[PDB]
Amino acid sequence: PYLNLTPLNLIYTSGTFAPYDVFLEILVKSRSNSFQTQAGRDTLREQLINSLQIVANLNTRYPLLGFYVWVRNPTLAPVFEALLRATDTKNRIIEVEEESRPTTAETLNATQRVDDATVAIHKEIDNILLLLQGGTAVYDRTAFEVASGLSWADPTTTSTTT
Amino acid sequence: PYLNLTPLNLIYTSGTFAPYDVFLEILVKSRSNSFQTQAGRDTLREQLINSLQIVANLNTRYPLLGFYVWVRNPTLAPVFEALLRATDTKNRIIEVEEESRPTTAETLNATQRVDDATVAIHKEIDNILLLLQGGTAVYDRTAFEVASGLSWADPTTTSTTT
Amino acid sequence: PYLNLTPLNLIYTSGTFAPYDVFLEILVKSRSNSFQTQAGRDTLREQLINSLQIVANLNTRYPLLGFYVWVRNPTLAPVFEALLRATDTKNRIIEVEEESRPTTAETLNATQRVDDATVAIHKEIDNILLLLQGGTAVYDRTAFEVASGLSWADPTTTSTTT
Amino acid sequence: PYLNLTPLNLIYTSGTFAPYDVFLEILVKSRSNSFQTQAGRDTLREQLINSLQIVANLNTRYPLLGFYVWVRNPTLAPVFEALLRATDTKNRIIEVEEESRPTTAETLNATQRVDDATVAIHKEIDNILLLLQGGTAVYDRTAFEVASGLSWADPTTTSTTT
Amino acid sequence: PYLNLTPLNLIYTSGTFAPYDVFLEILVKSRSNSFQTQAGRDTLREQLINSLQIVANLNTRYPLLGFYVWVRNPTLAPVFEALLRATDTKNRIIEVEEESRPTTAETLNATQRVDDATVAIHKEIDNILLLLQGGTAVYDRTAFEVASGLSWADPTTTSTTT
Amino acid sequence: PYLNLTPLNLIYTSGTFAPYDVFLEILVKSRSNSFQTQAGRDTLREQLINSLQIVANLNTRYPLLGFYVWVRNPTLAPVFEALLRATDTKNRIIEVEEESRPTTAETLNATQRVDDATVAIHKEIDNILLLLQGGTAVYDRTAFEVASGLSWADPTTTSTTT
Amino acid sequence: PYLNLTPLNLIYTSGTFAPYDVFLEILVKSRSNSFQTQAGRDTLREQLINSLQIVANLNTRYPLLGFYVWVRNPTLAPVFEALLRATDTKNRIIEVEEESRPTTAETLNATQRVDDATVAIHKEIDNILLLLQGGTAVYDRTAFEVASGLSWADPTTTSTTT
Amino acid sequence: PYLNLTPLNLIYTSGTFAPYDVFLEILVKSRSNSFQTQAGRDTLREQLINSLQIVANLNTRYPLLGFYVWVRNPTLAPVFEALLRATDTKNRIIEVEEESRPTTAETLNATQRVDDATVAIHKEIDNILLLLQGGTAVYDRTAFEVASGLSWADPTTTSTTT
Amino acid sequence: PYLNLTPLNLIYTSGTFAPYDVFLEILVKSRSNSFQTQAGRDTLREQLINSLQIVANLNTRYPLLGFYVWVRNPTLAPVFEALLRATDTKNRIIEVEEESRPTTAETLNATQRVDDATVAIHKEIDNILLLLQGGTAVYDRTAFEVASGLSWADPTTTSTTT
Amino acid sequence: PYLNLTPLNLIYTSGTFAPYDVFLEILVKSRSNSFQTQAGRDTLREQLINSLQIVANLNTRYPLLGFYVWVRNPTLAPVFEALLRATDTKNRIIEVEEESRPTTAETLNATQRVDDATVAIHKEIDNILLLLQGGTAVYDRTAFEVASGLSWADPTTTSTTT
Repeated sequence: PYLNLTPLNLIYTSGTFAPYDVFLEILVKSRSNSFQTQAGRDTLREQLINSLQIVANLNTRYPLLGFYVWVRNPTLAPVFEALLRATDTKNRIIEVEEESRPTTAETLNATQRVDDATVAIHKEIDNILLLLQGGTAVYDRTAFEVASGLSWADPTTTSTTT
Repeated sequence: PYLNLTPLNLIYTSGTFAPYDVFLEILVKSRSNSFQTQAGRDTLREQLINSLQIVANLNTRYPLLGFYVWVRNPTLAPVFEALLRATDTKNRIIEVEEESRPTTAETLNATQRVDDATVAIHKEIDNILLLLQGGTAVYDRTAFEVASGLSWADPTTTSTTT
Repeated sequence: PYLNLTPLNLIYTSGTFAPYDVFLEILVKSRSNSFQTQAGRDTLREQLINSLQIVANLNTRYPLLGFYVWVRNPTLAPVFEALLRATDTKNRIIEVEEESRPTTAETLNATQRVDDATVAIHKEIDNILLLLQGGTAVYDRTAFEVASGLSWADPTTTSTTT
Repeated sequence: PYLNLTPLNLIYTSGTFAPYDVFLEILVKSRSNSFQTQAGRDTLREQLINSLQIVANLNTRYPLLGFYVWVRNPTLAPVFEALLRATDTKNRIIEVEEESRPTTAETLNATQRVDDATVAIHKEIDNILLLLQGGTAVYDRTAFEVASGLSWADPTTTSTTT
Repeated sequence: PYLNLTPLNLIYTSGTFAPYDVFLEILVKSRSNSFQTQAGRDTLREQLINSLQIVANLNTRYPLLGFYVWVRNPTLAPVFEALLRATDTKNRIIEVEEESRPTTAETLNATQRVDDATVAIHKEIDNILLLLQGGTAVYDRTAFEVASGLSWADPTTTSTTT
Repeated sequence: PYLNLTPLNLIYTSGTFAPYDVFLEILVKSRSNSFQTQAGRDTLREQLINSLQIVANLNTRYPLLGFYVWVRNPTLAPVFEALLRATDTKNRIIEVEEESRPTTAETLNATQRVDDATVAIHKEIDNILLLLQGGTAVYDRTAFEVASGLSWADPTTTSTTT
Repeated sequence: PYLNLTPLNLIYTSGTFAPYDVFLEILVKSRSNSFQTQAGRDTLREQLINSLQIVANLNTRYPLLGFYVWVRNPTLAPVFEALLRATDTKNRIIEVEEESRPTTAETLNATQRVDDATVAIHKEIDNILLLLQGGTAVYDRTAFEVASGLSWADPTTTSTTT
Repeated sequence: PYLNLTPLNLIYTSGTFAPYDVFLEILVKSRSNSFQTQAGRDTLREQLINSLQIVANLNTRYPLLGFYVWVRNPTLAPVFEALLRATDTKNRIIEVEEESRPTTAETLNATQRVDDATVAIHKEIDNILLLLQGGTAVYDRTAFEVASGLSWADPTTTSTTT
Repeated sequence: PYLNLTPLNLIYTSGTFAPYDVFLEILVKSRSNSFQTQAGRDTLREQLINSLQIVANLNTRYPLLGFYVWVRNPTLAPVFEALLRATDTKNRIIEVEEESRPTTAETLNATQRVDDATVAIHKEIDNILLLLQGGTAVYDRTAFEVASGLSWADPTTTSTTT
Repeated sequence: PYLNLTPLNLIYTSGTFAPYDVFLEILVKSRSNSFQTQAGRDTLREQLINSLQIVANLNTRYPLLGFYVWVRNPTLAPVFEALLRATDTKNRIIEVEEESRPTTAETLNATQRVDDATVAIHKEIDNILLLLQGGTAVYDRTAFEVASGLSWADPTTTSTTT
């Protein structure tokens, strides 16, 4: 039984991980569009939140030839956790009708701040395309149990050593 | 009978606790959306208030291999108790109709302050994603009775020691 | 006699459960239509309320090889309980006749708010298609009695152990 | 003779109670419809007022293995007593005929306020689906006589102890 | 008996799959029309929902030389699940008669927003024509049991190895 | 004596069933006409209500090689039970005579709403042609007693095992 | 002598009951027609009022292997008691003659409200087809005397125990 | 005995098939007329519903050199099943007499919507003339048992191999 | 047996191809008209979608002296896939009658945007008339198996070498 | 088996590559238009994102006579990754109608900033037309395994040396 130590373990054991090449290219070919559109920005999330879940938990273990990426991270974490938040604030206001209510930027929102939050998607992609472009967080399995400390139990020595 | 001492105990015995991995990921995959929408912000609460209830009370006890998180907390408490409040003030005003009443931000609310309270959800998630990313409040059971002081009664020594 | 403990048990014992793969696909192939139509939105309910009933009660028990889903839930509950409510508010007004009363959106309702509540069906489907896309609430049987605490009675040890 | 003490007792002895699982699911499978319709909202009442009557009175008593729910309650009461009132104000005006009088929302009521009172049914269901989702008011019998104080009379000690 | 592991398996075992070349061309030769028409947009669904069903379940298995596509997916899922929703909101209003009620876009809907939702069909087709244009989700069989983890049972070693 | 358990059994034992291929094609070759005509819509019912009766009751049993369809169903039920109702509301008004009273849609009904209820027959046929196009409700016999739970009595072990 | 206790008993002892499978299918194969017609709606009543009479009274008792349904009910009652009333208000006006008086919906009733009360029959059938589709009110006999409390008299212990 | 497997088989075994070249040309030389006329549109059905029946069932098999077309289909199905419905809604109103009641489109139907449903026949013919113009659904026999999975029984190996 | 490799092959093997000189001139002599007309724009599609189908599949191969064009393409693809979409959005509104409803561009659509989408047909023709005017995607056969990688099987060396 | 070393390799093995002459000329003959138009700028992406995918992965290798370009690059990367982002921010605002809402640059956006983002497409093309005009990133195959370090496995020495 791979284990979950003490006050430090009940973190990086859970959704601090999941894949590798997913978001990687899913950061280059995700720019194959636009971020503005309730399509681009918004829909992003899950293509990447469909990639960070309870893998390598206690009643199981971390991957032989199954190295992977990490979330909760001093390199990554504040970039991961950062992007998410600027690809979803770019309005909901389309004062349209039969004749679009012309007053969007004639007396209402801070309109241009859309033009500001337009890019924060385009952006955080390469900060992490790069931080991650150099082996950060990532590791085989041997380094999981290690860079977290969580000790695996069960003497599988005869036909499956430990 | 696990007990509830004196003027100090009738606190951390009740809803100062409940789970672990719930809100954790329920803080990462909760950002898998938007917070703006009466959906995102509002609905949040209970997904996390459905996780802080009368567990480990007097006429019962605190978990063998059942460690967990804590609310009333000098790290957590003022972040826990803080988030809740900024994911629910972002209006109720949709002066719409057949032609939306155009005057939302043409003479009425402080409109932009929505854009201010937009984020306080996105936000308090990582303050606690982090404070909690390092074993705070959390503990096995042995540390509950301890970090609260509440003494358990009943000599289960023969077949269930204490 | 599987049992129903004390003030905590008379909840998750009753309609906090029922199936698995039902609504799952009944969330993908339910979008095989439209939600607008008094057909789509409305009729939905029961296809999913015909899936959450007094199973695993006191005078009975929870399933050997019969794992299943859960309702009252900090992940699920506020999404389950949420969808239901936006697939049934999209009018009743069809001011028609021999010549349709033209005044639907010429002086009457907030018409566009139909266009707003149009989607809340399409929507809540994937929040839970996802929350549920990762094993939440769900469990074999061993975890029911557990994640609720309700202790089963009757020493079936000889030919049906416990 | 179970009794009814003094100025405090002539309350929680009467219709402050009745069942358990009734309204519970009768809150989930009651949303299996719509609340708008003079059907949904209105008809609700009794399905739940057919569940709060003179049980456990003076010339009788409160249930051995017969625990149940409570009305007059600092958790429940103002939610119980609250719902009832917003599932019955959504008009009576259907200015119809052979040609519907088109003027419903062209010069008459506050029409949209129907759209406001539409939901207060959908709503109060989960506030109490939840408050009640955690053992509130509820209790075996031993706790009735207690959390009210009403002392039971008659020494049934030989074959029915007290 | 191919199996369905634990809280993670009761997902990608069911309608997370079905075919390959179906929708592929059914995305190019589906544009051989128009999407506007209650024909185009609407009828689409099933031509593609008639392609994602309980294949490779527990009491059966996943295809020898039978590789195929996948739904619940961090690349695909939020594009799959996305398209469906914008090919079905483009009205129901054809205020016609003997003389068409001229007021469609003279005082009523947000008319142009049809012109907005006109294209979301044309659209999501290539996002996935592309994401899928490069081997995503897809896999032989060997990779199913793998990229899900679900372990197959039954020693068919003599004449059907495993 | 196949049996009828307790408060749950006195349902799916009775007219929750009957055949298979009946309505199936009786849904494709039933469209071999028109639904409008007091012929089409109306006459439908029984061709399908002549297919859902007390089969597999208590004092009898459910079919060896006799698998079949089901009514009361979270997939089917609200589609089955749904169709029936829109193939029978399309008037009774044929203000005809020697000279047809011309005023049908000149000052009377909501005429066009016939044109609305014209199709609800054509319609619900494929929702269930499809839901049912993938093995739903249906099952051999072994799964009846199961997916309902109703336990069969009588040890026919010698020459007819159980 | 089965008995009829005190102010509570002179209710559920009388026509709060009668059968089971009657109306059940008599709700599915009752839709095998139309509800509009002075036939459908009206004639309904008794097919179901010929199923709720003085059975299980005082000078008699409630059924050994004779479980059955119930009327006065917080689930059922307000649905039972509800249907009855909307299958009988759909006119009496057939201003016909040799030439039908054309003025039915040219200056007279609220004509369309027939089209409104057309369906309330079709309707209340499934609310109760469902509430009842899950064992509500229903019970063997043991639960009658119980869920009402009415105590049976007469020591039939030798050859007919009690 | 060719067989009919389990919950998946009792579909594509029955009227999901029948011929080839029938409707094909019966789609080109069917346009050799007009669709408007109660002749054209209406009479169509059976010329094509006289081509989709219980062929290749269980107690029989699927054609050696007898390849053919298919109905229930993600390409075809929603086009097949689609056409049928728009070649039969184009009225029944011919307010004629000795002098035709002139009021057809002077105050009555939505007249032009006939001109709309005029073409839906002309139409769906080529969508499927094309989808089908490229080998879809169709197959020899070897591919039936396959693309459905239904396993044939009976070792005809000596003089009729399998 | 020409083959279909692994996750990369199940793309460019299918409708990524078909002809050469078809659309080429079918781009010059297709401008021999007008694009505006429900004729020009709309009808285009298939003249070119009747030119991109399952040719060179697995159980077959790619053309000796049979070179041809390609769809899924970094030059072509986003131009191919692009044109299709702007030759089909130019209305459906011809508010005509006996006197054309004059209000087309007097209060309704964005009329001029027709004049905008008028040309997108005329247009995308030369982008690809040109990209394609220089040998792009195109290739003999030797380059298919190559620029895709899909390896052909079967040693036809004696009388048909490989 | 060409390999994927350790924390450094799980980068330049994946979409850090694909072609050569593609974008090259696809940078000169891409300027054969305009960049402004939702055509030019937007559609660009994929013509170049249809050129950077999982080629030379682990379970495969890098090209004999198959040299090619690279993305993740200190020359290229921040130019590649840069262009993409300025060919997609140039509005969505065409406040047009029957009379174009004249207020585009009369009180609304920062209009001229379109004129600023007009060119960033025209631009980044030559920075990389040049950086790339001199052999950067590019290399045969021998230099891939090298300038990344990823060691290839499998002694193909006899008939395919290594």
